[PDB]
Amino acid sequence: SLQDPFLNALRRERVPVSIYLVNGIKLQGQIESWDQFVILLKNTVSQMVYKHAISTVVPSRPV
Amino acid sequence: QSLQDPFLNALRRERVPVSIYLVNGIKLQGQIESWDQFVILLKNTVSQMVYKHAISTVVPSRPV
Amino acid sequence: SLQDPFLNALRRERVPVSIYLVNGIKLQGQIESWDQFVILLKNTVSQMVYKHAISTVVPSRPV
Amino acid sequence: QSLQDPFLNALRRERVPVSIYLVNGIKLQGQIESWDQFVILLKNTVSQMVYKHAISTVVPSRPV
Amino acid sequence: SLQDPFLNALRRERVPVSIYLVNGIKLQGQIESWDQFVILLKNTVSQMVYKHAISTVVPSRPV
Amino acid sequence: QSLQDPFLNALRRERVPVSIYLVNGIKLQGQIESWDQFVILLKNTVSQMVYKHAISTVVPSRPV
Repeated sequence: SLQDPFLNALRRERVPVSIYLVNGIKLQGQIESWDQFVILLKNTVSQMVYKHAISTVVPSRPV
Repeated sequence: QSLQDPFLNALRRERVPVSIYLVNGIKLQGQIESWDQFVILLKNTVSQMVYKHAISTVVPSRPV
Repeated sequence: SLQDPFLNALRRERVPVSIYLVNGIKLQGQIESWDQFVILLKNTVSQMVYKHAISTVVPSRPV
Repeated sequence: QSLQDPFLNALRRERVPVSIYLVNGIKLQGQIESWDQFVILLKNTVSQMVYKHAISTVVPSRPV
Repeated sequence: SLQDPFLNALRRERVPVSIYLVNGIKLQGQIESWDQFVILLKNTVSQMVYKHAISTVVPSRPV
Repeated sequence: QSLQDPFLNALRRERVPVSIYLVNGIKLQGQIESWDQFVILLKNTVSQMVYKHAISTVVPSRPV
């Protein structure tokens, strides 16, 4: 509900994000796509991140 | 839900800053922007999207 | 089902509790209120604790 | 559910003490008081309410 | 869906398994039984392992 | 689901090896055998059953 427009705003302007995982690890890249359960984060290769493993998605700059 | 919603709404309405402690121990701080069943948007320079499943406690900086 | 009467017993007698989180952290206070997903723990300020982050709720004394 | 319920019931019925290991590695020990879909009540001086989501394993001190 | 036949294959041949938990801990034994939420792992005593706490179930040898 | 399924299927179909990073930080590596709503079967000597709830990220060794 809030997830969709939040992630869409980031994707359409190709705003880089930091995705902090529940274990502290920080991933970085651009939101390429997503569904109910995963976010596809783009960089060199596209990695599929499970939302359940994410603590916070942080834009690098205001959107 | 029936306690979570009025609790968050009261903090947001009076712009009371909060500390959001995550399951990994990291403390986030900011203003409550909005929330749904799954996430809380926490703002200050940017609005970051915090998954509720990753939060342990939400602590106001002062009583409601 | 068991949660409600367990938490209500603690609340009505204002019995102090320790809430141990899944990361080891111990919170302390009195059960002020709760719903399906959170417990409001009272002390100096009221903090909202997600049940999913709790490992065990331990009364300080028999109820 | 169909295995969890008879397993816990057998331990409780014969008052077999258990060790409940939590996801964080802490070991709780006691007697099974009762349980529902979400929690197990573990007793000895007090009854503590243990969320199942936080438990990794329940280990009897002896075979059923 | 995949869980059932995977676990049944291990059980019927009594193939020993290692069950790695989400905290890193490695349990070992034989799959005795399971339901929707737990796996009963047999060894000296039978211990009930919650699936939500498991990261991976690894056969000791090909099945 | 609608992104997860085509993503995993593409990797499996071309036999592209993956690294599966778990929430605890352990890295598993192998070939995707199959998956359902709850688990991914990861193969090489044995097929191991990996619970999705325990995975943080699935990373291909090369673009799809």
